[PDB]
Amino acid sequence: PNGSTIDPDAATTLTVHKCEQTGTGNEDPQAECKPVSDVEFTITKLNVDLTTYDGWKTLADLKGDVVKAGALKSTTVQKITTGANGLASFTDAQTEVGAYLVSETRTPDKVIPAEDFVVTLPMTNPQDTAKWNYNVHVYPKNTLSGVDKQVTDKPAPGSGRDITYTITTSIPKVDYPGGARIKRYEVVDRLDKRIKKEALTPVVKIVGQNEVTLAETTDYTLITAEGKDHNWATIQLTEEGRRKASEARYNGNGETKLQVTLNAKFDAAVNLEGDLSNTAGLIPNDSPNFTWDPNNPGTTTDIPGIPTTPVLSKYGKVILTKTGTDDLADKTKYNGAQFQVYECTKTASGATLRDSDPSTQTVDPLTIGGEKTFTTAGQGTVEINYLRANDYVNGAKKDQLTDEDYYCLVETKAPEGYNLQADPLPFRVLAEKAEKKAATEVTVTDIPK
Ligand SMILES: [Ca+2]
Ligand SMILES: [Ca+2]
Ligand SMILES: [Ca+2]
Ligand SMILES: [Ca+2]
Repeated sequence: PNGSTIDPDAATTLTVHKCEQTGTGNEDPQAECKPVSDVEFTITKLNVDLTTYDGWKTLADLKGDVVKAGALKSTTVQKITTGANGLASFTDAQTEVGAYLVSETRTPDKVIPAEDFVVTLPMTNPQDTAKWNYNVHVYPKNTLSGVDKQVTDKPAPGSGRDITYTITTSIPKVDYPGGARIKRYEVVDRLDKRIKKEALTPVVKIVGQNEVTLAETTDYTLITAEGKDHNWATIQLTEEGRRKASEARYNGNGETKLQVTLNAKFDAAVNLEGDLSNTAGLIPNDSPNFTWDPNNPGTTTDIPGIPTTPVLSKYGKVILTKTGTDDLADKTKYNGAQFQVYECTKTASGATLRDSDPSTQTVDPLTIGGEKTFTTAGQGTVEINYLRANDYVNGAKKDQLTDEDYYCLVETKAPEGYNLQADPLPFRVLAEKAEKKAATEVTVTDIPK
């Protein structure tokens, strides 16, 4: 057959590449693609004859409207489910010369669906416009740009202080002016049981170009529940909240998102040693595979819906040992020394203490586990429980550290027979110790009188 015109009896294939993150028709060997298995694609042949100019003209007239293409659907349908390599490889047995509507028709809960799209077999090869390409490769786009969770714990160096979580989730684009509405939209947070689930004081916004704040009851309701190994908080948009979201996204773009702020609170003496992990998930539609019931998590442990990566806060124990240049074997002589703790900047002359509460003129020490003063006892020791790692803050490792990234002990009362210190004493709590619940061991040496 002639190479320049369409061969009605040509063998064809259609290969859909399903990737976690996201069109020439040619295979693109990298092409960064983390393949996604177990996703079903359905192709439906359209009622256009691509062996005729009129068939191509019908497609052109759609001006890329995929919903209008749906009006051309035949009853000729084929399906394939991706394997480990994320490919849905429709064969020559499954495809013929013509146009197809391609839709992702089964999607594991955690996976973002592809957008529907139309493909032709063959395509004119843009890399060689003298060729008809009968073996088409397509890399579909995600319908949602992402879901993300952040933590702000820079304000919480001492354990038990407030931590803020911010969850930001894509909103599906639906045909708002046509009457289409998101039918279900829930943001679920899997809460560590150390957080007070009854005191989250949520704030919900639609962010992007021009942000708005949504109203509880009117636009959403917060539903919390006890769980097995965690507790649970769901922000569930109401009919009006869903309407606002549907509209905002339609008039906006992919970066028009819901933003949920949760204000996590603790008992002051909370045992935060180690990692405090938080994860959220998005349920973006009313598909029956999302069986989450915000009021009945039952024994669920995995986050429902499309998950964020977890975010961590890391708090460590400090064990302070008090001694002296006299090195007495009777360690009880080093009891009764008192200390307070600050964030500080190490300097050539010691350290500059940072005021823990800038609202007042007095330079205040940190409140750590509800306490400000730590007194040696026993064998001249005291535990300071617990301090957030200096090198892990706001949900990320601080790759580079500076002299600003310190805590300081200040000796506020010397043990009997000893001097106070000349300077504050800088130290760090490192994530490598805190995340393993390993103590940070600091020795303070006193000068005898
Ligand atoms: Ca065929
Ligand atoms: Ca499910
Ligand atoms: Ca000094
Ligand atoms: Ca102050």
